[PDB]
Amino acid sequence: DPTVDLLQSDGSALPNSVALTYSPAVNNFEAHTINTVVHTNDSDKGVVVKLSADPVLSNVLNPTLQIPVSVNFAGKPLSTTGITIDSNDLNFASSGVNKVSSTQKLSIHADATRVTGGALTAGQYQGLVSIILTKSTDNKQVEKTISVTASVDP
Repeated sequence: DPTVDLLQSDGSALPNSVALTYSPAVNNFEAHTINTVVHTNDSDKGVVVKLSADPVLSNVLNPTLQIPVSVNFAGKPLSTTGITIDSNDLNFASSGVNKVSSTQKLSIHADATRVTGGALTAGQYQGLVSIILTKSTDNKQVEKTISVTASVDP
């Protein structure tokens, strides 16, 4: 049983899969935004949020061909270095014996203007976004895995 969790704003589990939408006019992907809430067993503590790895989407036929992914949470960019979101900025409301934050935006941003390992090729790209959350001052990690897919039009 985790001390903290990240759920959708309706109380459902975070999606474990996201398919991004391509926009041919700009040769890039739309941002994908998920409305979320933080659950905690201590409303005096904040949360530390990071990625377990730099997320990238690899072309399924040539995984050397890679599209970098950016992830923002609560209006802050995430990286492999943890950031702390103070309890005051989460606006925790009492839900039974535990506490739930106001709605926080989680956004996934594949940037096809910065493809590496070759040029922008049509077809399918895949990668994982792996988000790690801990309560401030605690070490117990909760990991959210999101399998991301994205097709470039051609």
